[PDB]
This record gives sequence, C-alpha cells and structure tokens, in this order.
Amino acid sequence: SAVPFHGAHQAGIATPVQDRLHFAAFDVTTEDRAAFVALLKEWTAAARRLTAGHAVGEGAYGGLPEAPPDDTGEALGLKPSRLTLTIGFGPSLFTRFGLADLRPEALADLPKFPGDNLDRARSGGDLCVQACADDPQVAVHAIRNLARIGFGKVVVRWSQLGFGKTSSTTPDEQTPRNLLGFKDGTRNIAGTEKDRLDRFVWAAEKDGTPWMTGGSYLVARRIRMHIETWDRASLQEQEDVFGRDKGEGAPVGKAKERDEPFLKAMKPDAHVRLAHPDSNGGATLLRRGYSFTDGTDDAGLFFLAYQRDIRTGFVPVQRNLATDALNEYIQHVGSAVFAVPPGVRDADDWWGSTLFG
Amino acid sequence: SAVPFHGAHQAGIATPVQDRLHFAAFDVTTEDRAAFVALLKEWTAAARRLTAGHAVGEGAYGGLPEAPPDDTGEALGLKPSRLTLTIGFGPSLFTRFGLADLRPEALADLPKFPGDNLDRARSGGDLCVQACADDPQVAVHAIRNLARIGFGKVVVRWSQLGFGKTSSTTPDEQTPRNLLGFKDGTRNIAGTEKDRLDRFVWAAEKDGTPWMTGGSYLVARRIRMHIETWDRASLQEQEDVFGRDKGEGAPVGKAKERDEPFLKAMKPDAHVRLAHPDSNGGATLLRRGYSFTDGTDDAGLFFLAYQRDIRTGFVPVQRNLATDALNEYIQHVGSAVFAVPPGVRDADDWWGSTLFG
Ligand code: HEM
Ligand code: HEM
Ligand SMILES: [Ca+2]
Ligand SMILES: [Ca+2]
Repeated sequence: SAVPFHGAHQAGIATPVQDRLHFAAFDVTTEDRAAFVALLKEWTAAARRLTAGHAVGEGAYGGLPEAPPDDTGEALGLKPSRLTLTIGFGPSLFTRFGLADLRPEALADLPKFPGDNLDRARSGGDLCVQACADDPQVAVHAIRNLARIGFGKVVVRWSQLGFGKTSSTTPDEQTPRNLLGFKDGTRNIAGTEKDRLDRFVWAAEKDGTPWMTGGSYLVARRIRMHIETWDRASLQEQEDVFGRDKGEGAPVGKAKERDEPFLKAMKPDAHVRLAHPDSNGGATLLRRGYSFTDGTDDAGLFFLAYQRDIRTGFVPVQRNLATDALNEYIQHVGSAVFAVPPGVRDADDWWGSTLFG
Repeated sequence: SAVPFHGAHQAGIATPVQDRLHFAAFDVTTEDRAAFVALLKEWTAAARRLTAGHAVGEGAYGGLPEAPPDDTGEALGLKPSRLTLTIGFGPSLFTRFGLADLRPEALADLPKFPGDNLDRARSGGDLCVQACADDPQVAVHAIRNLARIGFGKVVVRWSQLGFGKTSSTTPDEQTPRNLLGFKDGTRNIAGTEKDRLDRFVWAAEKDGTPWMTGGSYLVARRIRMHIETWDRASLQEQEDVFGRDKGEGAPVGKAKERDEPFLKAMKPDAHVRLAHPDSNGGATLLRRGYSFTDGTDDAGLFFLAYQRDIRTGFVPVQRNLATDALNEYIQHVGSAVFAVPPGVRDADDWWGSTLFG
C-alpha cells in the first residue's frame, strides 16, 4: 500500500498514477534563508512519516496536554494509500535567498496562449507540493499538515482537489476517464520506459543546471470544461474532436484502444492529431492530471505535465493546439510552472538539498 | 456493492454512510408543471440505472452518431460503489406549480443564529440531490448527469464535494475523523434502530402533512473551520472543547469511545455536553455530514442533519450551541433546508409522486 519515498528521483512522477490528488501552491513569507532550510528538513521528515502512513512527529495525541499535537489527526485509521509527496520550486522562488543565478534556463515562463483567461490568484506560486493518494483524505491530510508545519514561513496561495485521475503511467492497466467521458492516458509515458523517461522527463547534468539533475519540470494548467455545450454535442462530434471513438477509445480506423493511430485519418483539427509527438518534432510529455469540480459559475481538468525542458515539451505542443477542435469546449483559467528537484537520496537527505547546498 | 434504490423511505439517510459526497442544490427555471413532473420521472429512471452502476438511458456510446449520448460516460468502468441518490424540496419550491398549500409546517425556515455569515449564493435552493458513494467520481457523475437531463428546466444553484465522511449510522464500525482530528459520529442514530428512526427521523401522517409520510427533513450547513488557530491550540484545549479525548474519543472520565458520557464531568461549554439529547429536552438528530476543502480564503464540515421536524431537531440543538466553546473555531457560512419525500416504492413510482399526485 506504500510507495518508497527515497530515490534518485522524487516519487509521484513516473510512479503509477494514484486515484486522487490534493495540489497546493505555496508562497514564501520569510526572508530568513536558514529558517527556510530548516523548514525543508522538517517537511522532509514529515513526508517520510506521511508516505509510510504514520502520523507526523510523535503523533496526533498522547503528548503533553499543554502542547499542540504534532499531527492534526484526520488520517488516523487510514492506510498509506500509495501516498506520494512531490515538491517543486516556482520561478518566483529564485528572487529570494540569493538564488537568482540558480534559476534553470529550462524553467521558462510560459508565453501567452490564445484563449487564455488566467486567474492570477490561482496561478503561480513560489513552490508546490503534489499529494497523490488513492484516498483523498490521506492526500488532504498531508497537505494540511505540511501547511501547519510551515506556518509563519509559507502560506497556501492556491490549492486544488482532484477527485479522479485522468492520466496513466501504467499502459497495461485500465485507462481512466475524464469528465468528457473519454479514456485519457492511453499514449503517455510508462513508469517502466526508462529510456523514454531519460529522454523526455528527467533533466540531465549536461542540460545546463547541475542541481536539477534527476529532477523534472512541471506545468500545471487549470482547464475548465464547457460541460453544458459538450453534453449537447453529438457522439460523432465528440469523437471527431479527439480522433478516437468514445467507448473503445480506438483511433479512427482501428479496432482497439492501444492500436497505434494513423494520424492523417483524423480530422486536421483533432486533438490527438495535433498533440501527437509526430506532429510536434518528436516532442513528448508525461501527463499526470486529475479531474476537478469546484461548485458553480465549474468543472474540468487540472492538467499536469512533466518534461525535461518546458521549451521542448509543453510549449510547442500547446502552441500546436491553437487550432484544436477541443478549444470550443475548454478554457485555460490557471497556470503555474515549477522546477521539481531530484529525489531524497536517503534518511539524512532533504527536499531542495541540491539547490540550497 | 449496490444499495437498493426502492423502499418505503429514500436510501441515503438510514443507509450506512458512504465515504464520499457530491451534494447539489438546484433552482427550477421552468413554470410548466407538467414538464417538471416529466423531469422527475426521467430523473427517477436515471437514478435506478445510476445506483445499479449502469449508464443512463441506452448508455454512453453506441447510439446514433448524430445524437448526444444518453450518459456522459465518466463512470464507465467504475462500480456501483454503494451510490445513493436522495432528493429533497426546499421551501422556495412551494411558490411554484400551485404547491403553496402543500408546504409542510415542519419545513420551517431557520432562525438567524449568532455568528452566522451566510453566503446567499451558496444557500437555499428549490431542491437538492444528495449523491453519496465510496468513489467520488461515481457521485459526481450522478449529479452531472441529472443536471444534464434537467437542462432548460433546472440549474445548479450551488454544489459541494465532500471528500470524506464525518458521520456514522453504523456504530459498531470504525467511526471516521473530521478535519479537527476527532472521531465524529459516535453517538448518532443507527440504521438498525427502527424505533429511534420512527421517533426522531421519519415524518408520520399524524404530524400534519400526509404526502411527507415516510419522508424526513434535512438541514444543510456549510461550516468553515478556523484551521490555523485550531492547529495552535493545545491538545488539552482541543479535548476540553468537545468533552471527549482525541485518540480514543472517550468522554471525560471514561475509558472507551462508546462508553456513555457523564455530561457534568465535561466543561459547561463543551460541545457534547451542549448537544446531547439530555441537554435539549430529548431532541436527537441523524447527522450525516462530510468534510470539505475549497481552495483558499477554506475548509471545514458540510454538516447534514435529518429529523422528523426541524423545529424539534436542529433548531433547539443549534440554539443550545450558542455558548459552545467550538464556536471559537468554526463559522456557519451556508445554509439550506429541504423536505425529503418518502421513497420510490417500485419500478413505476417516481420522485415527488406523493407531492405532485
Ligand atoms: C481538458 C483538456 C484536455 C482533455 C479533455 C484531453 C483529453 C485527451 C484525450 C482523450 C486523449 C487521447 C487518449 C490519450 O492518448 O491520452 C489525449 C491525448 C493527448 N493529449 Fe490531451 N487533453 C486535454 C488537454 C491537453 C493539453 C493542454 C495538452 C498539452 C499541451 C495535451 C496533450 C496531449 C498529448 C501529448 C496526448 C497523446 C497524443 C498521442 O501521442 O497520441 N492534452 N488528451
Ligand atoms: C464543524 C462543526 C462540528 C464539528 C467539528 C462537530 C464535531 C462533533 C464531535 C467530535 C462529536 C462527538 C462524537 C459524536 O458523538 O459524534 C459531536 C457530537 C455531536 N454533535 Fe457535533 N460537530 C459540529 C457541529 C454540530 C452541529 C452544528 C450540531 C447541531 C446543530 C451538532 C450536533 C451534535 C450532536 C447531537 C452530537 C452527539 C451528542 C451526544 O448525543 O453525545 N454538531 N460533534
Ligand atoms: Ca469539424
Ligand atoms: Ca474553557
């Protein structure tokens, strides 16, 4: 039930995609670099307990009566639930703590895209923590407790619950469905495809930023779906939009979900035809997003993409989506990029240790 | 994996509490009574399929290419997941369709309570559907599809995802924890306590409103928790607030969660001491709430209470909570009441049939 926390890479990327998400972007509120480093170490200690299904610190109760408990207690009695906790550093972090010269070139600000309506209050962030688990209360508890530990040093800028995955790093397993009712994750990158991960996802030292070796770069997009209009489109219109049929999820002219697509059989504005690596000079992403619902005017896809360089991953693919037929039914309304550092190597290592030293 | 949809009562009340919730309040946008009745019948048909784990209508695909699919498809491949769908009618519904004289006296508007800060846009509603399931995507899919079918006749006014239950109708089973880290649901009403249900939850014909016989009355409160301040309170302060210890959940002076409380051993402003039936002339509720998180300024408890009469259930208990020590750490920010009709008796019956005729 538990995913190993330590490794050369952070878990929660190549890892099998868990059912639920709680994602939080944080802003830094302290200018004390030593104190922020202390926080990262204590966060890392908490993450080891959390991902093993243990309460933070000395637990949720049984401590001194006059002291606040170490763990807030809402995960008591639940399982590890394949919890992973993945940290990332936004561009804005590098204006602090004398970090300016360490900002990676691969951590490029995104260009404006046609159709954007980005809510600034739900965009950006000095850092992020991605909490993925099969039990949403386990994920929320992890974020909440990290936020508690960080009180006075960081604040939650924005946060997003994903009630169900729309992604896959395990192609042999059942591909999940997004809120448009289509299988989502058929052609991605598998946790077992080490060469493809090395090529498309993990930063290498020779790329230009040594502290980011073994790390990756994350693009988050909050994408609202126009559900009411989509639901009144014909089945054929829906299928034409993607280039795959709805039930089986097979490409046009093929019999099975996993049959390779023949792209020119799709509409010239079909999503898959436009997003496929062949249409983008070989550019390839590890998508790891989740569906959301957030009351009313309000639901969609909290899109997440990992790549070795934002400039050669998300940016050219999204640009090619300018004529996507899907555009009629979606709108990007939030955005953030993060440099996701390499893994916590052992019990003495700590999140951000390669960046801070 | 499936809960029976038909019965003398609607499921989703006395039923074992499922892990997740999607709750939606709807406003009626049509003045055509016959068309609204037609909608209720089609909603009921959908509910039978949904609760059995089947797609609505003729399914999510395989229909005529030029027609919108009958089911939006996002629950394909998932299980019934103990889905229940419970409908209720708000006070405002009775201003329509010539229903004025049928509004139950037990459907009383709530008085103002000290500390209220009710968001009107997230309060009220002509009707509600409570979708409870162990899989949140199953619940969301049910609500979404009901909303789709109702297009042009109803609109979603507000909706609320509950990521984890904070209630219990099964006392022998593990009591879940709320976001304050306490067990929540220890002393409630069990699905097997038929006499207590008859006394405290189900409306009887002699109560004054014949069409509501076998129905119940629902109070919804969206209650924000002041997490940041709570998390800096001592363990003892937290325990004093409730009158039970945090780990075991035992009343003051007792050894086990389910030991009966001795109320006068608790602080005079302790939550349990103030809410207990003995302190309220015997008034007793069936609580069935869920935790929520909704980004930032934002988390708490989406409180749900069922009772035979709002005036003898929620109202006097909440009034007695005026001096609750818990008040320092919570605020009611949304509210609605609904008359929840009796059950769908058989395959030919329909939601609201006793009210509309
Ligand atoms: C709400 C928005 C979106 C929805 C509903 C959606 C849905 C889908 C679906 C159903 C597929 C086909 C199944 C699969 O192979 O995964 C797909 C494929 C894909 N999408 Fe999206 N997508 C969305 C946004 C995006 C965005 C913003 C990007 C990148 C900027 C993107 C990049 C891709 C890529 C690279 C593939 C695989 C194409 C291939 O190699 O065959 N998608 N998407
Ligand atoms: C965020 C708000 C609230 C929280 C965190 C909370 C939490 C709790 C907890 C931990 C218990 C003890 C365990 C149990 O027996 O269930 C309890 C009991 C109870 N609560 Fe609340 N509660 C809240 C709001 C309310 C409200 C608004 C009402 C009614 C107006 C209410 C009525 C009751 C009742 C009737 C009991 C059982 C008392 C007994 O018979 O022993 N609660 N609550
Ligand atoms: Ca077209
Ligand atoms: Ca006191």
